[PDB]
Amino acid sequence: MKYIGAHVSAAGGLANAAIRAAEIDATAFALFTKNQRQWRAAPLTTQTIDEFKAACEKYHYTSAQILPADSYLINLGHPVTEALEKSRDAFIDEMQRCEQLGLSLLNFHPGSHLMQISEEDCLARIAESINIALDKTQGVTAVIENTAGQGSNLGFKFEHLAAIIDGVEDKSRVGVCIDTCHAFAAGYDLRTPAECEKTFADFARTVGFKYLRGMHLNDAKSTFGSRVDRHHSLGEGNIGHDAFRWIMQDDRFDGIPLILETINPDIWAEEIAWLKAQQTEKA
DNA sequence: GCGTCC
DNA sequence: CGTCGTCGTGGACGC
DNA sequence: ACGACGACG
Ligand SMILES: [Zn+2]
Ligand SMILES: [Zn+2]
Ligand SMILES: [Zn+2]
Repeated sequence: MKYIGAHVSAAGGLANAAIRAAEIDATAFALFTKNQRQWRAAPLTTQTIDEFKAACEKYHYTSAQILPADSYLINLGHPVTEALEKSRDAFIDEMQRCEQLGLSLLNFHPGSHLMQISEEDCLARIAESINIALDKTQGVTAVIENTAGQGSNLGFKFEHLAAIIDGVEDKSRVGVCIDTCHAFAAGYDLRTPAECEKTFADFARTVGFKYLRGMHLNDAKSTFGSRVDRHHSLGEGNIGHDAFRWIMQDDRFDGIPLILETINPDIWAEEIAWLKAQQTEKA
């Protein structure tokens, strides 16, 4: 089985994310549990928690089908002591909110060295940031997303993801999410079935499918190897529809949230219907 | 400085 | 009753 | 982008 959805808006309350996901016939969803551009939010209450849990129950969304994401502000490998501590406190709060909402996964980007520290030192800071959050919370897996590798951002090579995992004590609560736009912008080709196969064969050797906890299904406005993070609607960008058909027909992507972060929410329901249809169409 | 990032 | 214009919030990054 | 708020007339 495959679970397919989009990163829906949580405007007006978290329960609305489950309602919006049901409106596009999604079998999975992603959301921010608090505002993506702010350091802190009001603590979750019994009401908000119950309303969210009741809507997920009503629309058949178990924790295995939901992939929350953290804010844009957090930098888990920050080279500055004070900014690293602030990012770690916010990340702990993000994980605690997940635990309270009955969620079991949390998607986040590794972090950036800001040209101040080496890539090894940055990756080690990231692994320790994960260790601190896993030591403070329970039942939530830290899902590291790969990146396009803009600026000083890390996570653009599968080796970066494997190096962070190696530094994580509790391997049962660390995982990865592969974003197709990010992989393509980073130089992992997906334009042909042969390319997709090669990209995922390298992923299996370097990281391993035992850690894959989710996917982000995005076409790319940016070009191959551009190191530019610019998504596009499926079939409208530089990757094309073929890679998405290929993913849908490959059983290694079963049982995990497959999330659209495409730029045109007006067509999310068509993207979901097309993705579902690929499981019973020709290769 | 604005838009994207998700 | 709504919905425009605008601001606060505040982080890196492409362009 | 989300929530908030003044001003509509
Ligand atoms: Zn993504
Ligand atoms: Zn992206
Ligand atoms: Zn299958």
